[PDB]
Amino acid sequence: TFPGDTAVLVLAAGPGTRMRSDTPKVLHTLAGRSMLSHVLHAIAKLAPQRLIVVLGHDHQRIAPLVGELADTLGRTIDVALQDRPLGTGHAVLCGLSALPDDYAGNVVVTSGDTPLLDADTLADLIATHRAVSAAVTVLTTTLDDPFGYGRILRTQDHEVMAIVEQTDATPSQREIREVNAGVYAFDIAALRSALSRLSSNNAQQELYLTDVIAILRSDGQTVHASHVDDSALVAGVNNRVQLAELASELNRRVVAAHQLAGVTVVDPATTWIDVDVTIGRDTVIHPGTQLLGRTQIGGRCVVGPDTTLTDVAVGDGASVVRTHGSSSSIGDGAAVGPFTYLRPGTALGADGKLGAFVEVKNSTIGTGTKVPHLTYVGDADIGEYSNI
Amino acid sequence: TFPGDTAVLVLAAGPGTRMRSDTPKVLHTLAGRSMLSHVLHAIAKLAPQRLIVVLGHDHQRIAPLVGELADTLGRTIDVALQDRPLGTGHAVLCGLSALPDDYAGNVVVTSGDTPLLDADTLADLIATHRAVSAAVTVLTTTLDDPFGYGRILRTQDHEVMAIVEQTDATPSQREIREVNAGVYAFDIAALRSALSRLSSNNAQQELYLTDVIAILRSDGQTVHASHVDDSALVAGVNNRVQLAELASELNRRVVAAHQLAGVTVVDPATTWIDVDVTIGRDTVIHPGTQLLGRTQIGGRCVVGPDTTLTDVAVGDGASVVRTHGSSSSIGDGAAVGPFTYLRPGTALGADGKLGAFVEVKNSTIGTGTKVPHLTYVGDADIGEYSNI
Amino acid sequence: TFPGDTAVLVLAAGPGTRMRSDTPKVLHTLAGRSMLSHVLHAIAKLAPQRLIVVLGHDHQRIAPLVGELADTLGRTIDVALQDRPLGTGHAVLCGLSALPDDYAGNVVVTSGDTPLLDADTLADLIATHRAVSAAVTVLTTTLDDPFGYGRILRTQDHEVMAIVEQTDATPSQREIREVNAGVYAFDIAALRSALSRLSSNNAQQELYLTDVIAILRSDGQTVHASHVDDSALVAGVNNRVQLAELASELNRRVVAAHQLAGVTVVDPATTWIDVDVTIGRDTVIHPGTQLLGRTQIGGRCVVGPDTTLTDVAVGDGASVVRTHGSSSSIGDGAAVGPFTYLRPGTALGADGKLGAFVEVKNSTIGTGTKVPHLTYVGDADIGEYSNI
Ligand SMILES: CC(=O)N[C@H]1[C@@H](OP(=O)(O)O)O[C@H](CO)[C@@H](O)[C@@H]1O
Ligand SMILES: CC(=O)N[C@H]1[C@@H](OP(=O)(O)O)O[C@H](CO)[C@@H](O)[C@@H]1O
Ligand SMILES: CC(=O)N[C@H]1[C@@H](OP(=O)(O)O)O[C@H](CO)[C@@H](O)[C@@H]1O
Repeated sequence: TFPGDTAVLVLAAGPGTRMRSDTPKVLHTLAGRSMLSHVLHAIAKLAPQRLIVVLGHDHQRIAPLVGELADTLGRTIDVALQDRPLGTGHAVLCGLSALPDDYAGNVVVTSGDTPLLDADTLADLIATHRAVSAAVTVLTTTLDDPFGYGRILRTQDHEVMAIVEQTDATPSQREIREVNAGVYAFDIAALRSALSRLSSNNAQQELYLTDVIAILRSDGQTVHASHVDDSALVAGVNNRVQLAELASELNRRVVAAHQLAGVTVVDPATTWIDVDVTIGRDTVIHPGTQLLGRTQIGGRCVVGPDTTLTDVAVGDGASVVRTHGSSSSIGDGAAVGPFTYLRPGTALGADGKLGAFVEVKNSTIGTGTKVPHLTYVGDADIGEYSNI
Repeated sequence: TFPGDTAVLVLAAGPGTRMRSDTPKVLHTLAGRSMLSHVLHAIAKLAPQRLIVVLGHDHQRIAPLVGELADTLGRTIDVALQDRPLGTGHAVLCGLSALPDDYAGNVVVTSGDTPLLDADTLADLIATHRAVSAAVTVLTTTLDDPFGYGRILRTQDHEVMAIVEQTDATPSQREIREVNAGVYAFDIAALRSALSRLSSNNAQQELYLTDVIAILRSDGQTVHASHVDDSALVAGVNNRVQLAELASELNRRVVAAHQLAGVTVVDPATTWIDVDVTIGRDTVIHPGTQLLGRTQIGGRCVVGPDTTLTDVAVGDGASVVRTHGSSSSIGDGAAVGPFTYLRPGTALGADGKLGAFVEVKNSTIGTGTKVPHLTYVGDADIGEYSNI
Repeated sequence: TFPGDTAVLVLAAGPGTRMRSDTPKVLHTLAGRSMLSHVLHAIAKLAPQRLIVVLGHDHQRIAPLVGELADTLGRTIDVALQDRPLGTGHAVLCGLSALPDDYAGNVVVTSGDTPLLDADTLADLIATHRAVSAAVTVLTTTLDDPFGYGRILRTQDHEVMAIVEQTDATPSQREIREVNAGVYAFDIAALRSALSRLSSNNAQQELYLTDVIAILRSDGQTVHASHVDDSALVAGVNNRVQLAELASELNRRVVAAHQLAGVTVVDPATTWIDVDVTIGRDTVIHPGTQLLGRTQIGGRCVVGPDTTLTDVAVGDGASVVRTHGSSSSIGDGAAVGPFTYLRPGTALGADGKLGAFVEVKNSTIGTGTKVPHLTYVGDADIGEYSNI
């Protein structure tokens, strides 16, 4: 977590055009959270002294949610509005408009569309920054395909010189594969000063935040880039292709953590587990399964195949097979499926049975009660050990 | 599209033994089209002056379909029959039997089993061929595993010498990884001449089309090979293993195009979209979904998970979840699924509901009509805003 | 298969802690067999003169099954019990306690958690061992990630010196990527002698079997390591992450063999086929399908999508779509699904139909009998060509 007097700016003002969506980019959803929700969670964990989200384009619709999140995380989150889209640098300049004019602390600039960004990466950033006592630290990474991203230019001694954006690069600089991750740490005084000197001269007619690296190099200040090996943690999201690739890479990591904690997952590539889901030891998840939202599964269960559960509580030793359910509970040792539909409000007691072609809506089903097949049970209370 | 006086021969005469199937190889199906259908579509788009499909082995069963396709593409397609399987070169010689004896135009020889072959690749071929004013241009590619394919031999100056087939290669030439793609462009006069000189001497006792590259090299004519980086576009299909790998690579590209045009696809690896399918902006497709045939999905929909739709029209803002349907329409704002079965003839109006364990056959269901669960509706007309 | 007087020790005494499971590691299940079942099958095929499984930790629960397997494979399998977990070397020393004190034959030491280990790999091992007339042969492999495994140390002439375990390695030796596979072949006399000299001095305070390679090198005896290119065949299983990766790699190979023998499998990554399953020519398996246990599918069938069948017999030309069934038979030309549930005891004759939302339990359904939708048929006999 964070030394000491630290302020983090989350930049979320972009137009998000390439998503091709009426829903603002950062609100696009991923393993149970919006990209923005992930990024604010990761950041809050470190507990900066300040947390500033720069909203732009769609602030109207994003703002409410930041405050919604601000409460959840029991912490204050500031919102700065960038008026004109006059570039990422201007965005930072807007961010700063929300700290006192003489905040002495370090500044960490990150983005709203890097949902994989984690605690360690961020920490390491400050550790390096303070250690090498840098005026700026920028996180980089090496990609197989560097299109869209800005390129890190280095002389022979591996020393940083400047960052040149996709649009502005020569065709030879496009062959460069080391990219700007868009996560920074700044000496605050050394930042303000550098932003004052940015020109919109070339070539998206804009004020580039990247331009700062070359300015400060010329200033005579110490300019460190820190290479992040695991690109995933630092990858951005501009289109729905990247959104899916990252949804995939995060899922893989969520499943792995469950596997390493005692859950058999027969097919990780087709088992989808949202971030809040809990699962007990020696549970088996068969292929084609989504466990979404607040779903908790106990130990020694069998879930799947083809099972989707949103906000479902599942006891120990239950079996939930080919079921589509939500906002329900399933008791210890209960048997549900195949081809069962649990609508919200279904509470099925321990060792209850819900068989094939059974739909339950808003019903309490007592301990040991069987509903064997082809039945709708809606808005009803059923006693224990009965038979429907 | 095609300069100018151009004739393309599609070779589809092979025995297709390794498919191990009673259905001829090129008729094997892939994202809604037979390999042959893909290849004739790609080719027709460029509009050669002539289009000749060389049929052999199974011509009896393939021919009808070429003429079926010939109509669809509003264009004439010629069929040459190769009698004996006396080699790929003989096949070309058969192809030519369908042009006038003095056709002056260039000849493009491609194959029936390269379903990924696209417009640009083909164009580039002629552009290179005419530019370097070649007697022959052959397309190559580099593979991780070059088994089965023929090897490109090059001296130190990267200059082509000959092509040596899987069977005939030394074991050291098998270490070579650059392969013959089996797509060519020829100077017509320089082709005829070279084929006359082919011998069946070694080692599948046959007349190899590949043999031409070495002959023309000796002739003193200009022999260019053009390396294709994206192997996929140029990969062939000899067994069902390759068929699936290519079905996969094409799917990935179909999904990506949808993603980049505003469709959220949660899991591309398990979402299958045939080539004709249309999908509207901000639709979400959940995992385990096949959209097959002429299926069109509007905007702001939710399809999936576990949904298969063949030739289904789906309005804007409909939800189609765990449904198996075909030859049906689903109205704007309609709710179908989970566990719903739409047989051909189902027409469900705007804001209609078809609930769990409901099967509809050949029925009109009017606007706002609910069928909540566990019901068969067959051969019926139901009024608007009614309740079943 | 095996020369001549050969004895194989299968080591299965580990604590298996990293599985994090109440079920002993080697009993963890994989494509229809426990890891131990796979390994004993592969080994029995070669027909060693002796077969010794060293049980430790959980012998109580594993032993019965070895004898269960011993019968199936019509062959005797010996069980040696290792008392204290005093290391892998001690385990071997325990293994030997079950051969006569003067068994002259070669000894092959393999592990219980390498379920992919095949016939050829094993053969090649002895072929090399006898050919180079080695005192020990160890199988190695190169990994992208060598964590957990023991490292092969080689001087400049590629000659083996010693094997250093994960725990005991310097941080520079951890950069080494060539790993000990834990499959060996020994000259028996040269083994006994070397084990006598093992010390528990460093650093898991234990008797390492690996230590033998360095001892025998010093002895002056001939020490060969044989690199296995296909790591999969030789990969071990310590956690559920590896279990799934291997379940995946084996599946891929099972599907490929079916594809190459005439079965169309649209999506191999999401089609799961246990090892005993048979499938006929020109069958098509659609995505999301599991064929488990003793399931046999005839030719020209259609299975899937979303179909799970455990121990189901399926005739020629049947269609089994969106079905969840087990211990049942489905006749030639029969139509089952979508959303059909076959419980054990279901026998559906040729050209029978079981339609949507139909569950069958323990019933005989005669030739040409239809059960069109939304029906339970339990414990019943139905005549031919009838209608339910
Ligand atoms: C001018 C600027 O700040 N460009 C950054 C920024 O790109 P945008 O395309 O403006 O989002 O973030 C990228 C990381 O996702 C990084 O590659 C790039 O250099
Ligand atoms: C004699 C001949 O023309 N061989 C060609 C041809 O192989 P066949 O195995 O005959 O289909 O097409 C291949 C491309 O799929 C290419 O590798 C090869 O060189
Ligand atoms: C002391 C010893 O025998 N270690 C072996 C053995 O490891 P364990 O972690 O003890 O299972 O098997 C491994 C192969 O899975 C191999 O890498 C290693 O060198």
